[PDB]
Amino acid sequence: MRNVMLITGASRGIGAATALLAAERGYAVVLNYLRNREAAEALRQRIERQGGEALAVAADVAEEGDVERLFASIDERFGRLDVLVNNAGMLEAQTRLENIDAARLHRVFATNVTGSFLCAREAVKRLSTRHGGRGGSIVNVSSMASRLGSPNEYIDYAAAKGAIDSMTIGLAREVAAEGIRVNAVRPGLIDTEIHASGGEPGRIERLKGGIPLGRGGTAEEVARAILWLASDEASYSTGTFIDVSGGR
Amino acid sequence: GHMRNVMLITGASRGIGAATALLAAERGYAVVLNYLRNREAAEALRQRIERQGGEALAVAADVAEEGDVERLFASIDERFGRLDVLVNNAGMLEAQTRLENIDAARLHRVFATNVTGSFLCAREAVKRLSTRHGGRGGSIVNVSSMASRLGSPNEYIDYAAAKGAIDSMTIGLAREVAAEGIRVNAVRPGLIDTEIHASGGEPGRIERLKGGIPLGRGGTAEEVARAILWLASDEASYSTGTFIDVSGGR
Ligand SMILES: NC(=O)c1ccc[n+]([C@@H]2O[C@H](COP(=O)([O-])OP(=O)(O)OC[C@H]3O[C@@H](n4cnc5c(N)ncnc54)[C@H](OP(=O)(O)O)[C@@H]3O)[C@@H](O)[C@H]2O)c1
Ligand SMILES: NC(=O)c1ccc[n+]([C@@H]2O[C@H](COP(=O)([O-])OP(=O)(O)OC[C@H]3O[C@@H](n4cnc5c(N)ncnc54)[C@H](OP(=O)(O)O)[C@@H]3O)[C@@H](O)[C@H]2O)c1
Repeated sequence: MRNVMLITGASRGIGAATALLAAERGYAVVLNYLRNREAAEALRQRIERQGGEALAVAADVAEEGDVERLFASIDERFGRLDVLVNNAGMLEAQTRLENIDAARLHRVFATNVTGSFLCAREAVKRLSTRHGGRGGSIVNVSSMASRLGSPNEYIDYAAAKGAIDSMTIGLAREVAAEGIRVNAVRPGLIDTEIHASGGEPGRIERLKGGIPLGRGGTAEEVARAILWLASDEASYSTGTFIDVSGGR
Repeated sequence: GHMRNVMLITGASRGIGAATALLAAERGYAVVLNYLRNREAAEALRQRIERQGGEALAVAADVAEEGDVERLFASIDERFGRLDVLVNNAGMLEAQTRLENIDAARLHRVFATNVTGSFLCAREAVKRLSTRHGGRGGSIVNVSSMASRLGSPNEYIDYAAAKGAIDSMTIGLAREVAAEGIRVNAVRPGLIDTEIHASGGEPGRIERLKGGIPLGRGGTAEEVARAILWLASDEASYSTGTFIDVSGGR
């Protein structure tokens, strides 16, 4: 009876905040993770102990076979799907483009772009009115990097997010007639572990004087925008974006 | 001075790239004609250019392959000893389809040519053009597509996404290399009369869609070439990180 939401990369950061908020709003939640099983299981436990429904599933979204298995686990546990949040994403050490090699480009596009395509594909196969579904929504997680370009940091990642923006528009226009809305959020500088993963734990503090609102954002702020776009309150919005960037 | 500037055109053997190479060869450039599957077309173009009084070098390289890209630029170093402009024109798409039928293998191929190839060539160009590395500066022109804005629904959202990646790389690289003398811009062609539409499964695509183009016709490869050359030229000396749509209003 609950609507079912898959959040890719739900073990930490924005995905974890989105999973907890979705459970508070009455969704059954699928928490996908890769390298942080214990973090995902702790979130599952928090949701279940409070009377909610949650399923934690390891899957590398870059890997077609893992994505197939992830969605098969959803089919088995819940037998339906209503929302996909394409949140899993990653970046590598800050760099100039002249030091980005093909292996890095493959890894960065594989997680951020291919993974979002593959999960969107399997979600369409469950949500679409062509295929036994009731319709639903997809929310992609982009980045202000798509607009700003991440110079001297990670133009590869900025390009991956530009790809997400175009996929959001194309897929929205492609599956509108099948009951599926597709939108994206573009977070700005949000306090998660991702900045440290690029080599700069203090990135927000360095940049905050230039953010119009004068502070970094929170994972919970992003989660609220994701949930709004996934909800029926956004019933006439498809192919659009909510920037969650404090004016950046 | 008496020496021509040097322009690499990726995917110069056919279509937009071939028109760009022919025009550039008459605009003060010795041209490097990169090809992959169409050596004979590239060699004929080289001969046409050398008979119009120009200079041209044809070089096989798959831009998706880092080793081929390294060798491509080494060939330029050996022949000309200099580089001034990169046109990241090589691109491709696969059969018209819906996203639910696009697999990982297709995504990898499409991103490899369109995105990775443009990154890898831009990287080799920066190493040579940058004033930090002893260069004189120069420019890079990426070839995007109106697909980045329209999304190519029901045709090739994968390719649209690849071109969205190019748009963001254009902006980011422009900002990253502005202070070392390199400008970076892009063209977004709309419906241009080349073989690419047939390669997607629809030779008649322009005829199907032209009634909806404001200008009422497809564009030509020569039209795109002129915009590329403008952005590469010194007339665009205060433009970096920008786009020109060549789409007839689409
Ligand atoms: N924080 C920001 O400032 C910011 C700004 C704009 C956009 N974003 C975007 O926000 C999204 C969430 O990132 P975050 O900031 O929350 O970062 P984070 O703290 O690094 O969390 C990343 C999450 O993605 C998962 N993940 C990474 N690669 C994966 C893969 N191949 N398969 C499955 N899961 C994978 C991780 O799972 P495991 O840990 O279990 O491996 C983790 O749950 C990403 O798309 C990111 O690009 C973040
Ligand atoms: N025509 C349009 O309507 C249109 C619209 C928007 C954007 N574009 C873009 O314009 C650019 C040129 O397209 P086009 O219409 O002229 O296409 P085209 O007629 O199909 O020609 C493609 C060219 O790219 C080369 N190429 C393809 N893959 C390559 C690779 N891996 N390495 C090196 N060269 C490669 C081909 O060389 P070989 O034949 O020697 O393999 C050929 O010269 C592409 O980036 C395309 O995305 C075209």
